[PDB]
Formats: sequence, structure tokens, C-alpha cells
Amino acid sequence: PGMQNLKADPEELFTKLEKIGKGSFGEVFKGIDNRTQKVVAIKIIDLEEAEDEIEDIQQEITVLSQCDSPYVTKYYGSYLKDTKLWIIMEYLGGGSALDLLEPGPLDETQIATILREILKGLDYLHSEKKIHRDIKAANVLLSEHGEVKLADFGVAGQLTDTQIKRNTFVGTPFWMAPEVIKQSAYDSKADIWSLGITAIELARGEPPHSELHPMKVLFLIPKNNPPTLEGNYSKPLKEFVEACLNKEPSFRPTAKELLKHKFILRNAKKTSYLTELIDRYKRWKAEQ
Ligand SMILES: [Cl-]
Repeated sequence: PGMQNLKADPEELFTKLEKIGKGSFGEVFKGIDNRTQKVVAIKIIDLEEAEDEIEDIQQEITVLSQCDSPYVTKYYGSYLKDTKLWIIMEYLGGGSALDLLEPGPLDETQIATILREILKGLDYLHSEKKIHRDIKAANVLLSEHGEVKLADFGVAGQLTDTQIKRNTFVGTPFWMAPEVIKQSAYDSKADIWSLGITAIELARGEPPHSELHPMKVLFLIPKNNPPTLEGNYSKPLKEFVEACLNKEPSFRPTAKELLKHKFILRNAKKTSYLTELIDRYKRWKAEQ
């Protein structure tokens, strides 16, 4: 249906190793591409224990298959095996940006570096008329040497000539733009709001309203003034957040524009410097 390139018998080409993740969809496993010995991530979904989101799982494969960017998790293919569908993607062993927050706070160079790479991902997606719709630190994954990529396209949307806006209530409430919660007509500017919340998340460790029940934020977000970054942070970082978190979507800058923001230019450095953060998490995790 949109599965034209669905492949068969994955275990000839890949080796399944241990489990590494879980979600509403099913489960995620480490694996090996037996042709290259590169390590991959295999998302496995039980088609029979699946229902309704079958319509989503296809959409996810569709979006993934259409992305070709170093800032988006590489897509290897979807494979059918008895009752299970394998969705095989690039493996990234550095941890998510949310993981890297667990041991302690980031500094603004690290925040800027991570945001700059997220922005390159968003610029790529939005130039392809795609909207991620679940931007948050947990879906920003790093290689063990500091490359930063967007992941989890489970609720990603696509715009077309006949569908210039979306309306669907998707995303993670703390990070959702007010127009998405209202289910008004929205586009890639929704991702820019979520990016602003993600910036606060990277700076403070958690998004606004994080101690509240997510249902409460469904009225708080459309109603309240937009969040701001409070605390002892640089003015350009605070202005970066402010630019993103405008209630009116057309007043938010594009990802391209944000790549030239003073905060990004003054503070972002080489991604390889992020190995320091990756090492911190490994040490921290080993002693938990
Ligand atoms: Cl890696």
C-alpha cells in the first residue's frame, strides 16, 4: 500500500542480538548487518498484537524510507517474518540527549552543539515537507563519538500540495505546540515550538510543567503565556528559547534561520567534543 519495498526473511541479512528499548509499538533490539558487521537497531512489532496503530506503523516506515540525512537515523528496510515486522535502523550507542542529562547539567557549549545538530535535522525534514512532531531530548540520539541524529518517526507527518497543514493530536504533551493541542491547522512551525521546549529541557534538565499531570498541561499550554528560560543563563540562550516559544506559529523562525542565531554561532563547537558527555554517562550508568 506504501509497503512496495517490503522485504522478506530478515535473519539471512541480519543477526538479532539483545533488547535495548520498548514502546507502544513493540520492542527494539541491537543487531548486526552480516554484510558489513555494522551494528543496527531492530524495532520489532507483533502484527497480530497490533491494532489501529497498524496505520501508524506503515506511516513510520514510509517517512523513514524517504529520509536520507546524516541527521536522521539511517533506514535499512522493513522485513516480514511470520507475524512480526522488523524495522531496521542505524544503531547509535552514545545515548539520547535525555540520557546525557542524567548524571548532571550541561554547559552552554554542549547545549548549543546539540541544538545546532537538531536544527540541521529539522532543516532537512522541513525542506522535505516532513514534520517530526515528537521533538524532545529523548528522541535525539548520539553516536558514541558525538554525532547527533533525530529518531522515532512514529508520529511524523507529511505535507503535500493538497495537504499544506496537519491537524492530528500527536506528540508528547509537555513538548506540544499550543496549536497542536488545539488541533488547529499546523505545520513545521510546531517542531520549532517543541525545539524551544527541548532547549529549556537541555538547560534545566526537564521541560516546563514537568511535575504536573500531562492532562493539566493540555489546558495550561494553550492558555498560559509561553514559557521562558529562567535562571543564570546567557542572554542569547534566553532569546533563542523566546524566539521558538511564540504562541503565533508564523512568528517563530525557521530551522534555517535559527542556525544563524547568536546563541548557536557564539557557542556551538565540534560534535566530537560531546564524547566528554557520552563518557560521563557511561561512568554514571556503570555505577548505578
Ligand atoms: Cl555509535
